[PDB]
Amino acid sequence: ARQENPCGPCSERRKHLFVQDPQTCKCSCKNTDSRCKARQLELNERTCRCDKPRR
Repeated sequence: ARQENPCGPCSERRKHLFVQDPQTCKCSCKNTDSRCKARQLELNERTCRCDKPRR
């Protein structure tokens, strides 16, 4: 009535961290690389979390 556009699940368990659009039904992590880099970290697109590459 207002839209009607079913979207397929993105993640599995830790899906709350993602954001889904009603037009493309795609997902994008909430946290950004900038935030992770703020403490020498790198946002991973698998779980949307910060990780330490080396330094």
